[PDB]
Amino acid sequence: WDNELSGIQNTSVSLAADYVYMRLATEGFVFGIRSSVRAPIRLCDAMFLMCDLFERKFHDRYIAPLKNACLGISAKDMDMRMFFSALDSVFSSGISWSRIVAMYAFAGSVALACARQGRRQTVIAIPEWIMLYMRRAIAPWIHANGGWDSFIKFSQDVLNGNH
Ligand SMILES: [Cl-]
Ligand SMILES: [Cl-]
Ligand SMILES: [Cl-]
Repeated sequence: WDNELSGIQNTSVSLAADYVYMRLATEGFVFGIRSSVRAPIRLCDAMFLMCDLFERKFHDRYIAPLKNACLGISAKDMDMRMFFSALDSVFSSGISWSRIVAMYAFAGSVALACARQGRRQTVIAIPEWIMLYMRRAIAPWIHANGGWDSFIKFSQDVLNGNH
């Protein structure tokens, strides 16, 4: 059954795969998992560029809280439970497009840390971590706040206003 929530979920995990492998490539880890861009191109562009902007210009507001939640966990021990707990530590106070960008950016950070430790099977699972995490609260929030199209408009506004 194709319904709007399952559609949002399919888009979220396609996007998570694109973003994780793109982020890895920016540091020279070229996994070659994908044959093509999996999410819609405009959305893939939007998430990659928003994550980059947040890493460069909004790191301590959006990304540091997730990293700090994981302080003292080695890359060898990073797992989906850690990932969920860190995300919970922010989303417990609310959901926003900026916090969703932070979740994807942080998944990239975790992927990079695992790739540097050679934990290949963990890296390739991180897109599923995002998909599974979003089922309980993020996915219905996205549905109620305009779908991924609303993220595109948000991203266009933010990216057009930063230079
Ligand atoms: Cl529907
Ligand atoms: Cl790839
Ligand atoms: Cl809200």
